[PDB]
Amino acid sequence: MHSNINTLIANHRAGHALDQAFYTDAEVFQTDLQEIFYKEWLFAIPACELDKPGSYVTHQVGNYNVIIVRGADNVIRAFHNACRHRGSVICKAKKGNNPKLVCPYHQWTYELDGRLLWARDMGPDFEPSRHGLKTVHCRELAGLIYICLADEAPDFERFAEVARPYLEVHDLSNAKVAHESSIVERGNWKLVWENNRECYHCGGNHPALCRTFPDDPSVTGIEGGETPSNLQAHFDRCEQAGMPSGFHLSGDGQFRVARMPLKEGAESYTMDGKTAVRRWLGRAAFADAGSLLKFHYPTTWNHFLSDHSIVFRVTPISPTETEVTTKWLVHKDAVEGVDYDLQRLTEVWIATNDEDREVVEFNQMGINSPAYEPGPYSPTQESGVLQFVEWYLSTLKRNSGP
Amino acid sequence: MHSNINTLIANHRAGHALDQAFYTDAEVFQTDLQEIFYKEWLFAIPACELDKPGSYVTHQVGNYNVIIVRGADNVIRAFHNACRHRGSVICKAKKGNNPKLVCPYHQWTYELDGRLLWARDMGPDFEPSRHGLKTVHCRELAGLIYICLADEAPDFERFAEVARPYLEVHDLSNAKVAHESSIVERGNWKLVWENNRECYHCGGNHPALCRTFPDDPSVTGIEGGETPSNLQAHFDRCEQAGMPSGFHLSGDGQFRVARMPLKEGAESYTMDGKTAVRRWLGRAAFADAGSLLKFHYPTTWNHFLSDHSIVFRVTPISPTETEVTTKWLVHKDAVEGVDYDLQRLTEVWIATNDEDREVVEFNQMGINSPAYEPGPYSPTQESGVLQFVEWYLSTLKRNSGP
Amino acid sequence: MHSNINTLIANHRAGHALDQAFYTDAEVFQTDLQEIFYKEWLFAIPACELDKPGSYVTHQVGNYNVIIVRGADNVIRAFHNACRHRGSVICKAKKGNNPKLVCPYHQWTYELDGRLLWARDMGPDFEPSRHGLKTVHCRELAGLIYICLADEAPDFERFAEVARPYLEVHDLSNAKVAHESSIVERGNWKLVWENNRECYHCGGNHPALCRTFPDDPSVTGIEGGETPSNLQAHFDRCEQAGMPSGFHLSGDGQFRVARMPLKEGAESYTMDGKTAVRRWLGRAAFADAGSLLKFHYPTTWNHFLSDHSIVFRVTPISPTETEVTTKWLVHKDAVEGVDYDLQRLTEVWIATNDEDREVVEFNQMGINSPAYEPGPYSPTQESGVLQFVEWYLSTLKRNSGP
Ligand code: FES
Ligand code: FES
Ligand code: FES
Ligand SMILES: [Cl-]
Ligand SMILES: [Cl-]
Ligand SMILES: [Cl-]
Ligand code: NI
Ligand code: NI
Ligand code: NI
Ligand code: NI
Ligand code: NI
Ligand code: NI
Repeated sequence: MHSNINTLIANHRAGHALDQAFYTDAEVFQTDLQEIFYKEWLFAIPACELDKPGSYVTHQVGNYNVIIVRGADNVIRAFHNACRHRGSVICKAKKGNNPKLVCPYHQWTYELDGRLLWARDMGPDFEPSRHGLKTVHCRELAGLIYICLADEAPDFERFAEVARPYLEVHDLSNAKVAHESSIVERGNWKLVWENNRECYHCGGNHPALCRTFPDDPSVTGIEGGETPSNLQAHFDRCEQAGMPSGFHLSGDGQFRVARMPLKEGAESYTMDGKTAVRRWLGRAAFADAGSLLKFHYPTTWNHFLSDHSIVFRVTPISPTETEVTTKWLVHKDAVEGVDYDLQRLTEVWIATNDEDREVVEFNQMGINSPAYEPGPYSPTQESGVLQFVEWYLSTLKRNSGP
Repeated sequence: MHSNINTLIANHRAGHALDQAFYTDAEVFQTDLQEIFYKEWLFAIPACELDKPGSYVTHQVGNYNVIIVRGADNVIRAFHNACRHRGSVICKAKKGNNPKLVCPYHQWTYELDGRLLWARDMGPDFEPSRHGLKTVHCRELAGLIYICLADEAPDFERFAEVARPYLEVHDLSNAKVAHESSIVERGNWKLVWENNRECYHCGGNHPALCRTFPDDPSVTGIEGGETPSNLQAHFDRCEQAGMPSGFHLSGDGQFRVARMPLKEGAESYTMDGKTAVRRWLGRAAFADAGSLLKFHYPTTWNHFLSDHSIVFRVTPISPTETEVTTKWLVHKDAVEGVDYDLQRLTEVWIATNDEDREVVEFNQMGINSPAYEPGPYSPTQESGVLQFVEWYLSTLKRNSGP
Repeated sequence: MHSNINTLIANHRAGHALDQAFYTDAEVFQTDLQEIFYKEWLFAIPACELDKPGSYVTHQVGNYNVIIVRGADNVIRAFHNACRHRGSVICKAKKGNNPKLVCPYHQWTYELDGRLLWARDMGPDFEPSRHGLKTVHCRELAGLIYICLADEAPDFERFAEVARPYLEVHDLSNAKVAHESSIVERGNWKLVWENNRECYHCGGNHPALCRTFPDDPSVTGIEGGETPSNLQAHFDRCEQAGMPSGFHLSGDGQFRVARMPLKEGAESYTMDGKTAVRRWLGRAAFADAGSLLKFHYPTTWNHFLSDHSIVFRVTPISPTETEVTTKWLVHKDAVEGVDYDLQRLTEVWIATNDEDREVVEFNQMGINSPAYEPGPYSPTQESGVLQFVEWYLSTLKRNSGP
């Protein structure tokens, strides 16, 4: 199926959803890994997860597995989780703390910067300098760790310069992960995004979220117009109080920040609309700060509120499988059972994620039929989906080309 | 493996079973879907399952999923279970009742004839007339629903004209499904058929069925001879009493009807040989009416008795997986616990199906070996298998050709 | 991936581990089956498992399944487990006893030499002489059964002549299987071997085994040197007492025998180092006889002790899956609960196998990464791994070539 990616891209019907092969074909999926996930910057973890020198996590991206580890100098570095002897995984656990990286097979021992310090009985010609752990590009942006698997990484600095002032409001280096949830959705990674970038399905599918989150297309979507005055008043209210808020969509479509108002009265994504956490994460001047929306394709969407923040990570597994990992961030000194209640903090987005998963899964299932033919996106209700698809096709064409 | 279907077909050894690739190869399986299951008429359901206007079922055939739904005008129609917006499955459940077909993703709402009645905020250029549900051919034959996935369906009327008078004896529009059983057999769909079209394995494998069902090859098989006089006397007894019974095999081999006698004394497929249901389904003049045998390749075999009927449906899943769905039909006013007992009604064919599944599964497992070489079919004991294989190869060659 | 096996082999970096494709690629795995497992001699079972005329086992090798059966004349024969009618498996069970081989589908009945004795109603032209069970080459070597799936088997006699005198010490025709364990390791079959042919990982991974088994590289490995004097003294002690012991590695690298000393004091692979069984299997002159090490690629490694013996069998399942079957052999008259205790006899190698499985599985997982690059084998600690890889590449090149 599809001949080649060039022909598939050239056949796309403007304003419509993607040809079936984009969502089902095994070769297109490998192209998506090679041209997108193995070339672009990827959101990995909040930095607060690496709490001490020697702290690490491991992270699977396609066929890669990456160790992300905080050094004795407190700098976070990334490496391929693959011993230079016979290839074994070095860190078997998803998280831990170790003063060295020690391969469990034959004990080759690496410094937390990747250098091989000891390898037993390798004989007179062995060169430890040629057998250090292979490196992965790693950046820290206002308390969030990004990685890149390519030999040569694209620019990070345009993104960082735009996003840093919005993100600094939330003091994320002093957060902790109050809760993590990882779900596997039986849909193509692109269907997860298309679903995330519209609220056309909200009225019919999200009771708990719709108590606080407007299904206004100017909030979620990408509109060409002058800013609606309710949005602008919120931007000005927040900026007068020292919280960067104005809408910014990058020129190439990869990322967007905007601090959008919630529904009348609402402070946070909770059943009652009130803040979940009594000790707030960051410097929000008032409880009804709305939500700082941030996306950065292909891996992350996020909501940063007055009291807590929620960071999301998308990792493709197969043409019809995608992991979504959600983390709720609260102030590091906020105590469960005193300053917040775990169920109250998490229930809205746990329910919302499952609802999104359901619609994505039945969308994929219908797309599997040879009868599927892509229809048109709603110009007003799915402007964000059109924008995502344009980012994807344009990026695929550029990264594939010369 | 096999180069192409033309070469595989051209290499078939007359009178022998099929080359391994026919039963194992992934490309041959896709050819079977494309040339047979996606082109021919397929038995779906008894009409009695759609009990009211708005009633529907869904049905998977290969990668297709079909909604079969009874309209407000009582006409049963079929559609692809795929929304014209972004492709979602519309009906998630295997069965239900709805006055409209409403997509659960963004609520596009279709009439029970497939027309798009409402789609929210699709903008000034949207044409609802171009976004109706895609249709599937659908026919009702004496209370049985058949479908066809091809753009242009083959003739149905020769089949219907032959079969209708035999089928009308059983008054199937006034039946109900007393019981349904669906099993996945770990064999190629062709092995399920080859097994169904012989009773060479009966003596060794079916104790409960052999109490009532003769393993005479003139009953199950396809013999060139003049009709054995015990069979002819039954045909005449039944026809004198107004029940069409005489043997008919279609010219192209696709279908066969004949009302065959059961063993001495037996009325029905029960452990004691007596009718299972006190209130009979249809107009049988006497209890020992034998069984109306009907096959129609590639999807259905059936047994219609004096008291009840059993209809079977074969749907391929993978090269080594096949679903067999069995439904026991009784008169709609027959009450479980009064007019019949569920265990008594169903036990013989539940056991027989499991026995068939076992032999099919160990046949497939042996065929998987590179040592497998097709042997000869018994000319007398497997005349029906030879006939099935000839239908399959001839149909594959015709549908593939110009 | 890899273009073809010739190019992959030609690109191997001397002294290093194999390119990723050798351990992951589906086509290379099929080449390994076709060129190695379907051409060479394979260890199947100890003969003592077939205790009586009519006794059989079945054995899966890739897509083949083999019946190994003891005849009424006490000769063990092998056949393809595939009926000559429609291909069914004949023997569904892993083991049993039958005076004839009777197909369960339609009862074709074969003699224990494979000849078709009866097939019902096959008509006047049927030739039973042309429908006997297809044969598999089968040899018995001092109580151990080997098979070969090729039309023409390679020489067995050089192997047999070398190994017989070492093996006869252990009187294996008078053993019984005290215990069997089969585990599926989530690694390529070559990783199982590479792991087996070194003790570089021993210090870090095998507490129970290291109580008795030296991690000396001259014991496990393949060294060019003059024999270390502790090894030679053991060879001479054992040979003076009539037990063949001296090191022999075949010219082509396929097999090796040597009776190696265990650690100070140790008699057997037990937690306390003492013999597990009071009634010894074979003629060992003293309890501290060391272990007769035997490998024969691609299927078997073994340890034969004074008191009991352990025989191991490697069967590939998929590119990343390998079955390891371990059998503990004791004297046929040794009684569990009197002459030995099952836990004491088996615990060391059950634990050791699981430990090996763990390291093999995490080695495979790391190798799956596109970042994997083969490193160098330890010249002194992994001489046996270098030797195995050389046997594999040389055999693959010879069997593939003209
Ligand atoms: S594979 Fe890591 S030390 Fe050997
Ligand atoms: S996919 Fe059906 S309404 Fe959107
Ligand atoms: S398949 Fe063995 S007797 Fe028919
Ligand atoms: Cl969102
Ligand atoms: Cl039948
Ligand atoms: Cl060993
Ligand atoms: Ni949603
Ligand atoms: Ni259109
Ligand atoms: Ni049967
Ligand atoms: Ni023949
Ligand atoms: Ni080991
Ligand atoms: Ni090197």
